[PDB]
Amino acid sequence: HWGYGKHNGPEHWHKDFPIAKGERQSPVDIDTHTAKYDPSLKPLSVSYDQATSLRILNTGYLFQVEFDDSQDKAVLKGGPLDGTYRLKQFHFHWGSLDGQGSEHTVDKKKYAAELHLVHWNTKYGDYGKAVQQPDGLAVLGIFLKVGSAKPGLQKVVDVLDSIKTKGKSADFTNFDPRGLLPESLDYWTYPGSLTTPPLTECVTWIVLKEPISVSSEQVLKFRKLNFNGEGEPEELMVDNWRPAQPLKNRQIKASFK
Ligand SMILES: Cc1cc(C)nc(Sc2c(F)c(F)c(S(N)(=O)=O)c(F)c2F)n1
Ligand code: NA
Ligand SMILES: [Zn+2]
Repeated sequence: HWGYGKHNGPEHWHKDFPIAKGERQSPVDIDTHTAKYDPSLKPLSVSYDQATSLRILNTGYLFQVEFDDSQDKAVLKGGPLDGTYRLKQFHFHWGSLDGQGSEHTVDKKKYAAELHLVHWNTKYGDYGKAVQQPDGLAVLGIFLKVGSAKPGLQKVVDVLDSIKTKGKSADFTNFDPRGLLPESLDYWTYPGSLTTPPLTECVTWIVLKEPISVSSEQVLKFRKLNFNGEGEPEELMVDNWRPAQPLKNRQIKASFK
């Protein structure tokens, strides 16, 4: 099965998932000089006031925090988006070293980690139908740099020891994802894909320009997770990022400056 190692990592995925070599793959390098300012884009509307977190899960490839998306609670709209996208979950990708870990890059700069807030287009009724559609998902991407602690991240960090291994979950209620947002909602946007198998080309990417700051100690706790299941040889969950893929004809649009 797929993973991040030499044997089953990103350069192998195309054999099971040929769309890996498709025309709208993610992530990409954001060339800030060739991104076009688009004065017709709207400010992002992030309405997370009624978000209902439920659970945190080690999937074997990352960890994710899941939300109750059975009603229009937390939603993303505006920006490049037509209609309303409902928050389903967030997760992170990160490095073995502070110098790497993000999936998107900015002028080839890698960040220590990248947060993905995943939302589905409510015109498609649920997530499983939305992922079959070319405008099914909107993923809000936020870079993490190592510096000051992010207080809003600590509740996540502190629960990771209870989900060390693949398939472990824990109750994770009353978590407010607004605590993970930077001050500015200036962004880049482009059409792309899931960054893990099945690599479906169903994502409108919205990548915030301003990274959030996390402490070295917070990210080191991400690196103590395990890709393996309990009772199996320990493989640290690090470097679970896909590298930049070819932009091909696509244009990246900037909301700013
Ligand atoms: C592959 C898969 C299967 C299922 C059932 N949910 C998901 S949710 C999800 C996910 F885990 C991800 F890593 C991504 S990502 N990196 O943001 O493209 C995603 F969009 C998602 F929508 N992903
Ligand atoms: Na409900
Ligand atoms: Zn992701």
